[PDB]
Amino acid sequence: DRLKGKVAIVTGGTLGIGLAIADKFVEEGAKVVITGRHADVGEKAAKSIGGTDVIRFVQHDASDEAGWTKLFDTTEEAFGPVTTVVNNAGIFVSKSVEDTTTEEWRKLLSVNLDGVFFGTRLGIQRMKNKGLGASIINMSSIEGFVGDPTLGAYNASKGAVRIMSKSAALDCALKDYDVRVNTVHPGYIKTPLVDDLEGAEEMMSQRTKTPMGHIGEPNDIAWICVYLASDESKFATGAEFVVDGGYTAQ
Amino acid sequence: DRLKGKVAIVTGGTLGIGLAIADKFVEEGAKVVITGRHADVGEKAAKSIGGTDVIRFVQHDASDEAGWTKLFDTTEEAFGPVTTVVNNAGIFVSKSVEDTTTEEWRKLLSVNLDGVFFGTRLGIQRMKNKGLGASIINMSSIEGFVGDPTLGAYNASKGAVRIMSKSAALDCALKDYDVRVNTVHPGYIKTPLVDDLEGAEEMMSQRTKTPMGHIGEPNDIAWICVYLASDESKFATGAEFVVDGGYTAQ
Amino acid sequence: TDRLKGKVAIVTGGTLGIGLAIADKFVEEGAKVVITGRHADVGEKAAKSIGGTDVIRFVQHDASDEAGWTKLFDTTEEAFGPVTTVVNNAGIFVSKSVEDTTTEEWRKLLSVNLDGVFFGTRLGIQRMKNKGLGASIINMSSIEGFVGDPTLGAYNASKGAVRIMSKSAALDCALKDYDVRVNTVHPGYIKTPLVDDLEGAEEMMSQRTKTPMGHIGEPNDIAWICVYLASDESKFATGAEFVVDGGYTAQ
Amino acid sequence: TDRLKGKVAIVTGGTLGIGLAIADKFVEEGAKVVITGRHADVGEKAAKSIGGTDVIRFVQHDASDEAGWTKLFDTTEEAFGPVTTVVNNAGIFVSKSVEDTTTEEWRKLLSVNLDGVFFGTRLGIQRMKNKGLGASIINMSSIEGFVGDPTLGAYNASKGAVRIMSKSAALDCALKDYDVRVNTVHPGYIKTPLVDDLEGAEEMMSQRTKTPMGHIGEPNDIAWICVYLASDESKFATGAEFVVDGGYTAQ
Ligand SMILES: [Mg+2]
Ligand SMILES: [Mg+2]
Ligand SMILES: [Mg+2]
Ligand SMILES: [Mg+2]
Repeated sequence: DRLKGKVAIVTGGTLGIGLAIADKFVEEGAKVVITGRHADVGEKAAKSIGGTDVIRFVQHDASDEAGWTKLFDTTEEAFGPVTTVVNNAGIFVSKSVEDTTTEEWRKLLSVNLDGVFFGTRLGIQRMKNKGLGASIINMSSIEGFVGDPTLGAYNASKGAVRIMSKSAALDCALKDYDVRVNTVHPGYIKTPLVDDLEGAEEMMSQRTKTPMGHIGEPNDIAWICVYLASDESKFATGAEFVVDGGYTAQ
Repeated sequence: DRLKGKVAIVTGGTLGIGLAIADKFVEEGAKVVITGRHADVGEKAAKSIGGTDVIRFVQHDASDEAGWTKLFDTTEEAFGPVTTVVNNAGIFVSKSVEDTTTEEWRKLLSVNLDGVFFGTRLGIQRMKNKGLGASIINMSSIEGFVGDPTLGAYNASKGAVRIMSKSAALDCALKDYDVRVNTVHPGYIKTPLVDDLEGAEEMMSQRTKTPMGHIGEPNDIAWICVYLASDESKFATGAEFVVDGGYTAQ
Repeated sequence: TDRLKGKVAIVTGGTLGIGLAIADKFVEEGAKVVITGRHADVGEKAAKSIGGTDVIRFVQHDASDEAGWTKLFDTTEEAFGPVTTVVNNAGIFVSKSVEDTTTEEWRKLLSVNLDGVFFGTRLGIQRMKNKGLGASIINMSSIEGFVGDPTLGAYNASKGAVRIMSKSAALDCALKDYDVRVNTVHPGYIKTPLVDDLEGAEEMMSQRTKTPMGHIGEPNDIAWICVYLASDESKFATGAEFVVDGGYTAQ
Repeated sequence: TDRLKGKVAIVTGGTLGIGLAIADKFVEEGAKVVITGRHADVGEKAAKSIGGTDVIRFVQHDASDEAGWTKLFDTTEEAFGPVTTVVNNAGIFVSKSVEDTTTEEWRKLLSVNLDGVFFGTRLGIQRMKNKGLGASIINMSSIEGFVGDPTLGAYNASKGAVRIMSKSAALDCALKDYDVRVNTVHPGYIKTPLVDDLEGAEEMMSQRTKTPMGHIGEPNDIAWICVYLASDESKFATGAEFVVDGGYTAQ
């Protein structure tokens, strides 16, 4: 029981990485609310992990600012005060900066940046000063460290999350809020997105990309998140945790 | 004449750092168009540097997407094809993430992030494949490297610029566009903003902040920009240039 | 429930402070451990303080002793089976500016903090590759592997060397399918016996301009990220840097 | 118009490649320069190839020769006046994995690439502080000070050590108002005589998976960022890293 007593919100927790985070959190004794845009998918994902005594689904788009309040209230009414927020929801656009439409730019940033801001801001307000050993875990990427010529807007969003989380981490530390803020940086992981992009896994598995020569699995990200959520990581804040098969080491 | 033949757009070039960039560019033989929101201020700034044969003002807000096209066309009609873009325009908000209003968040990001995207995207389209030795210089900050508890949105914007510029730099390199993209990261510089924030220069000059014990001057940033604009830096792309009196070294 | 079932770890400088907590929690998680140290009385007592001889043993060794590393691996293998995990934690401190550093101080620090980490990494790769052990080499760097300190010149040099050299080793092992991962851990200020001996040290480290949390860490703070890195939980993490510093490097 | 008026620079390993171009452009910008190298015939010829004895001179010196550094400063001061600029560019290459690195190779590389940079930095601070010279110490790191290379273990270690040790020295000088700045330059792949001797080297380095621009740089590419760092133009830049690598580290 490494997350005994923890109560977590995992955005985009109905598929891939987010689903695995939710799975392993529940396994380690946390109570979890997962969010998603699709109710049928979301309800099924929750039940695949456990009963309503340990996990619940809430239909929510991370860019829905007002919905964030409903998300915290619903999670609190179900499991008690929230202790853990994982801002994992996000979308992918494959365009160069040159080729990015303004509509694409705005759409992606509204989820990947504004959504994380909404979750972090409200997270700090609701969890500070309550002695919860609170932890906000913001999902960046290797794309928050290095550029990719075909991921301009994605790059922008992940670099923004990377540094904005440090700001939040320092404010919470300096004010003795008992809230930690950290970023996780996955490399290429086998997810529904990757499976659906023809040729993606093949390009990602090249040694010039991922030195291990294969892409990761959603559990690879889940376990580092269990670490950051647990009181094991009580001295870790404002830091970057990279799980990428060596992508950024070369 | 280190910028002989260069033609530069400098956004927010009517005050502080941007004004100094424009000054030293003209000094080194470049033709310059500076932009600003205020016509009286802008016209006066241009004339303070030189005549219309070497520098001109164009009234423009960097978040005005359509205006970017007018900005390139006007600069080209005046001086010939643009070779250099310095995305320097930006605003400052002093709020923690916790305390940032959504209106403040959006306003700041629209200039500091969208504006830089607009300039970079159009810059690549207009300067690629023309053999101009083109250079796009995006103004980040030390705030693109480290957090500040009271600069949440600013942090987000500067981290976004930092990584998005790498994406643009790689795309241009891989496609042999003859366009380089780099970021400059000023520490604390004596600017109209700093002069106007009561107590700011004092806090900034603490040895725990800036190891040199004083803040910089706008020319400190101008000279690194002359370097990046010139063909001297033809092998430099996707890199970060920090001029900060030691702020990030500790 | 043991997170380190079947692992066999060598922890250098494991008789005190951070090294001791690493060994403690490693044994707690089902690993067998050999700790090293320069002083036998302290070391043997340290081993017994954690558990029985069936799970933890002491070996007297200076990390700069190249020949001794072979004995360390052989002795550990003979007691517990093939080594799966190496933690290069041993190191010394010198408080001098670059300007004020004697060459004797420079060489002595580097021989332990750099050469010793090299010896352990190199031999670790040779001895653990291709055995399917889920092998993990954990090199102790520091916040001083990221940022300078005006009064820690040689220390900075050693910690930055470890930071990047580990990436080289991580890449070679990955590219060769060696089943060895290499990562660095970067502690901030931790309450250790060294810190306890320096009067006022903890107070200075706890200033918000230094450590934003306003207090320094504890050895267990480093132990738990090392358990993560040692476990198969982290099978996709290699060549990366793990910082646990109370916010020191975030500002 | 000279950007380096009044400067007096020592450039180690300045008889070939990157070091030579640094010295060349330094003299072009009004500095007086002493270049060092291990071989006198090449070195004296290298000095004359740039300019007259009133602006550039050769001194035979191995950067790992600690005692020789004092002679280097004294000889340079006697010819041109107080030294204002030091470029620690000298270094050697070993192509071995960490696993395959002999300790002799490890020690030899580190003695030049690390110890030599230390000797120059330490003495540079002692000799140039408080003289109001606009002093600048420029330490040559590399892309290998940022990222690992599986076949460059010792090189990685040395270049990461230089990267962080320079920050320590930069901080101490800043905090003490020494009027000395310390910075690191990080070349990517550059067309140098070493590269020319390795058949196929340039071709491999020019692959887009390595250098995104699809070609490698030239020594002048490094010379011009060094001119910037040497000049009073960069009076607010210290403890920072300047990367000129054709995009190598951006991906
Ligand atoms: Mg125990
Ligand atoms: Mg700092
Ligand atoms: Mg010449
Ligand atoms: Mg890379």
